[PDB]
Amino acid sequence: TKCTVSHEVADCSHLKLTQVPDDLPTNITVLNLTHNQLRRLPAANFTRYSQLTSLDVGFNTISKLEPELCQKLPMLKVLNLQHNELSQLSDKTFAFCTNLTELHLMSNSIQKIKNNPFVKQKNLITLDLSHNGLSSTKLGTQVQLENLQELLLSNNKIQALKSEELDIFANSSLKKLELSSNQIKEFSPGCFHAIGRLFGLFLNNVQLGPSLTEKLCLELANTSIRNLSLSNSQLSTTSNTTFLGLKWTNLTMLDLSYNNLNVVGNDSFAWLPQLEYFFLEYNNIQHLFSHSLHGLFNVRYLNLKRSFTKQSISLASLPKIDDFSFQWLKCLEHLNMEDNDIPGIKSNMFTGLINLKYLSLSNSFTSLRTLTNETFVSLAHSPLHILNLTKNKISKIESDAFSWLGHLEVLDLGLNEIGQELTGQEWRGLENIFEIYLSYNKYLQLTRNSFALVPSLQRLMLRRVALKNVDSSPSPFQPLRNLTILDLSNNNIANINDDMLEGLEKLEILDLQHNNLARLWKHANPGGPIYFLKGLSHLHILNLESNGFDEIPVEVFKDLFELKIIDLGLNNLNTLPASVFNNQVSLKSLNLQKNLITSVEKKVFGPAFRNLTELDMRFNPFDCTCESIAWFVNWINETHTNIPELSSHYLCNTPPHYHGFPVRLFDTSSC
Ligand SMILES: *[C@@H]1O[C@H](CO)[C@@H](O[C@@H]2O[C@H](CO)[C@@H](O[C@@H]3O[C@H](CO[C@@H]4O[C@H](CO)[C@@H](O)[C@H](O)[C@@H]4O)[C@@H](O)[C@H](O[C@H]4O[C@H](CO)[C@@H](O)[C@H](O)[C@@H]4O)[C@@H]3O)[C@H](O)[C@H]2NC(C)=O)[C@H](O)[C@H]1NC(C)=O
Ligand SMILES: *[C@@H]1O[C@H](CO)[C@@H](O[C@@H]2O[C@H](CO)[C@@H](O[C@@H]3O[C@H](CO)[C@@H](O)[C@H](O)[C@@H]3O)[C@H](O)[C@H]2NC(C)=O)[C@H](O)[C@H]1NC(C)=O
Ligand SMILES: *[C@@H]1O[C@H](CO[C@@H]2O[C@@H](C)[C@@H](O)[C@@H](O)[C@@H]2O)[C@@H](O[C@@H]2O[C@H](CO)[C@@H](O)[C@H](O)[C@H]2NC(C)=O)[C@H](O)[C@H]1NC(C)=O
Ligand SMILES: *[C@@H]1O[C@H](CO)[C@@H](O[C@@H]2O[C@H](CO)[C@@H](O)[C@H](O)[C@H]2NC(C)=O)[C@H](O)[C@H]1NC(C)=O
Ligand SMILES: *[C@@H]1O[C@H](CO)[C@@H](O[C@@H]2O[C@H](CO)[C@@H](O)[C@H](O)[C@H]2NC(C)=O)[C@H](O)[C@H]1NC(C)=O
Ligand SMILES: *[C@@H]1O[C@H](CO)[C@@H](O[C@@H]2O[C@H](CO)[C@@H](O)[C@H](O)[C@H]2NC(C)=O)[C@H](O)[C@H]1NC(C)=O
Ligand SMILES: *[C@@H]1O[C@H](CO)[C@@H](O[C@@H]2O[C@H](CO)[C@@H](O)[C@H](O)[C@H]2NC(C)=O)[C@H](O)[C@H]1NC(C)=O
Ligand SMILES: *[C@@H]1O[C@H](CO)[C@@H](O[C@@H]2O[C@H](CO)[C@@H](O)[C@H](O)[C@H]2NC(C)=O)[C@H](O)[C@H]1NC(C)=O
Ligand SMILES: *[C@@H]1O[C@H](CO)[C@@H](O[C@H]2O[C@H](CO)[C@@H](O)[C@H](O)[C@H]2NC(C)=O)[C@H](O)[C@H]1NC(C)=O
Ligand SMILES: *[C@@H]1O[C@H](CO)[C@@H](O)[C@H](O)[C@H]1NC(C)=O
Ligand SMILES: OC[C@H]1O[C@H](O)[C@H](O)[C@@H](O)[C@@H]1O
Ligand SMILES: OC[C@H]1O[C@H](O)[C@H](O)[C@@H](O)[C@@H]1O
Repeated sequence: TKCTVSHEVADCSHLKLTQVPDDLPTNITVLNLTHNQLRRLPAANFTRYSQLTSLDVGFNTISKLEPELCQKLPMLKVLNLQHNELSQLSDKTFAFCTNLTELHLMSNSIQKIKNNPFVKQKNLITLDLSHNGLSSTKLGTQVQLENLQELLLSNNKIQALKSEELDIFANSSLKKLELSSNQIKEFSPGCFHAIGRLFGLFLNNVQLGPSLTEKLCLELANTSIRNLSLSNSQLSTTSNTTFLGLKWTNLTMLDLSYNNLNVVGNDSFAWLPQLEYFFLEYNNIQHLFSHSLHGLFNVRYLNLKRSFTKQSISLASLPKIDDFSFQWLKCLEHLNMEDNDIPGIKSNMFTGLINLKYLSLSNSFTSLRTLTNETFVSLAHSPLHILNLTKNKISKIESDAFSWLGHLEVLDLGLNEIGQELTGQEWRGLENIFEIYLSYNKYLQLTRNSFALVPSLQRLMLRRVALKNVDSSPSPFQPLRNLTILDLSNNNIANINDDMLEGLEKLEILDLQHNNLARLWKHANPGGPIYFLKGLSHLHILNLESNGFDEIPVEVFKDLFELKIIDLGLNNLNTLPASVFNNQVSLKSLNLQKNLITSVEKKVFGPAFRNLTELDMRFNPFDCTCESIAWFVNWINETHTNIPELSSHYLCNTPPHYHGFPVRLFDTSSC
């Protein structure tokens, strides 16, 4: 309806305005007039807004700009005129706007720049002239814009770069020269040396090719260039001559992504000894040779996601990676090889990578069915900490498969098709292991020695793996004294022994939802009820949802003094014994939704309700009498505990007089 002012910032966006407001407070610093129907900006209308530092008039229909406007606003730093109809500029236009740091002129249908319109902009940092119809980089006839750091000229009609067109930047230090989506066909000799210092050049979506890229790099020789981006530039092949001009530079970043790059010739990057970050993702490399990556001894990061050619099904055009292809990268720490069709891991695939700490091989192979005692031999001399092996259709893990990985901390084997018995010999050599993910696999059968060789383990995830023999004596988890997180959810488990978690005093998170443990907590269970939560003094989060519980023994939560969150929703509970929650002095969240609860009495819920933050007891068949709900309604009226959907989803069932009536509106005066 009108403008909203908050902390001297006026938001007048999307209000269909044809005139500039005259009733706004005289102390505003920022004025946002975006997405309106303004045709002009007269000086007289801005006389009362002399404190402005920022003016955003983007997405309007302004064609002329009055020079006197900048004299009325002496503190103006940011001016945004994007998406307007300001096609013609003159020397008078920005002549009085001396304190500007940012000037945005995108999508204004500017086709020609005459004379010197930016000569008075001595403090300008960013100039954005993108999405116009310019056919040249010439913006003046004399040395100006000395403090400029960013020049954006993307999506224009520039066909050639000359030195006498960029010579006005002779005293400038450009961190960014954005020339993307311009169909440049010639780089005239000396064109980049016309700028004082050039640090970054962007030529994405520019059809260059091998021959023109070679000429471009010759023009970059002896410049200050650190970053070069040539993404989607149709670089089909590379040779030992393509980047030769870059020998006379200290380039640290190169991006060659999305180029449909098929052949990478020997010694292609021998001229880049200072390169640190290399992006090669989304290409079509058919065969990587042993000398393709020669000379890249300083690279710390390499992205090879979807870099190799796809499977042809018929022609058998599978990608090939020669042995020793990574031996040159002595400083490589992070390697991403995700989503490829590589056949397997050869004996010398990763040899020479003496500084590798992170390696992701997620969905990297066609099928890596079996992990043998030799599969990872080439990583023996790498200080590898993280290994991701998801989505590879792995079926079997044999003995001593990870013996070469003595420094490994995180091992992700989730989302595969593993179906075997875990003997325990699979984990030999993993002396520094912190976490193992084994979730979403075919089947895993445990024994008493399954995790004996890894007593350092702190986190174990075994979700949806059709887990068998967890009821072994002694427990498969017994040697894991330092365990903090255990996920045994979605396994349809029916039997567990008393001592399953004995000695695990440091356990903090236990997930047991979607199993069949109901019988174990019924009083008539042969041998008595199973007290599997005994001694878990540091337990903070416990999930017991969807187990079909209809009985809870009085002493099961006895030792849980530190418990903060308990989830017992989606069960069939009604009658709960007195003092079942008596030792829960740290409870902050209680969930008992979609159960069969009729009575909510003090002798049960009193200690649990004391200092709660959240409560969820929605969708229960509440009994609306005095002996069943009086205390609960009295608690609801005076508590600060957040109870979501209280008015709508907390209804009475029995007696038929109160059927469908909210429990919040009950009368306690009769009790
Ligand atoms: C091994 O390598 C694989 C492959 O790279 C990694 O897999 C990625 O794992 C992460 C984490 O599990 C995945 O991200 C999660 O994606 C979920 C997808 O659902 C999205 O929902 C939103 C709407 O909310 C939509 O906008 C999206 O389009 C998706 O449909 C997403 O639900 C989830 O959100 C999480 O947000 C925060 C985390 O910031 C959590 O607190 C919250 O609970 C919630 O779970 C994640 O973003 C990712 O999709 C996986 N990538 C692929 C391609 O599979 C493994 O993680 C790697 N292993 C390790 C240990 O690093
Ligand atoms: C870039 O790679 C090319 C390979 O395609 C290199 O060119 C090849 O250079 C070798 C010498 O190092 C040439 O071999 C020599 O040929 C002469 C004449 O026949 C012979 O007398 C020598 O005994 C030797 O065999 C080879 O012919 C040549 N290949 C070509 C271009 O035909 C080139 O040197 C590399 N450039 C650099 C140094 O980056
Ligand atoms: C089990 O853990 C103890 C204690 O580890 C410390 O606390 C953890 C929560 C985590 O923060 C670790 O980084 C801490 O070191 C380990 O005992 C320590 O062992 C190391 C090496 O021998 C050494 O610092 C001390 O001897 C111990 N320090 C303490 C806290 O007593 C123990 O080694 C772990 N069990 C394993 C890995 O088998
Ligand atoms: C700047 O403010 C002036 C008011 O001083 C606006 O001019 C008036 O515009 C209305 C509506 O078009 C006319 O009815 C008046 O005759 C104009 N002058 C008078 C007497 O106030 C002007 O439109 C404003 N500029 C914009 C477009 O923001
Ligand atoms: C910015 O303008 C606002 C609005 O005029 C000023 O806030 C007013 O401050 C006086 C105190 O002298 C109050 O009596 C008014 O009620 C305030 N107006 C409202 C409703 O916001 C503010 O002082 C000016 N400068 C700032 C932000 O310090
Ligand atoms: C690449 O970086 C090196 C520095 O490691 C630059 O060489 C130095 O340049 C400064 C200033 O010109 C001299 O004072 C040093 O003596 C040079 N160090 C030596 C001996 O190499 C080199 O100029 C940079 N390359 C480019 C083209 O800028
Ligand atoms: C040159 O390119 C590098 C790319 O490595 C830029 O540095 C990254 O900048 C992004 C900003 O989005 C950060 O998220 C990364 O963490 C940076 N990488 C690292 C580790 O430095 C850099 O900004 C570019 N320009 C410069 C400073 O030369
Ligand atoms: C890239 O250079 C390597 C040199 O390391 C070439 O590999 C040689 O291939 C021939 C047969 O084609 C063998 O006889 C040599 O033994 C190989 N060299 C060694 C010692 O590895 C490779 O052919 C070149 N790739 C191409 C074809 O461009
Ligand atoms: C937990 O919740 C209780 C119940 O509201 C808090 O009650 C005590 O502190 C209140 C605020 O300081 C006092 O107004 C109450 O009188 C007092 N209750 C009594 C008599 O014990 C309690 O502070 C919360 N946290 C604590 C300290 O356990
Ligand atoms: C550019 O820098 C040179 C060297 O410091 C200086 O002599 C010259 O005056 C500068 N150009 C101008 C006028 O900005
Ligand atoms: O979603 C978090 C985790 O879920 C499973 O454990 C996956 O195997 C793992 O890769 C993922 O990071
Ligand atoms: O199972 C025998 C005993 O196990 C635990 O100590 C229970 O807290 C206790 O009530 C029970 O009698």
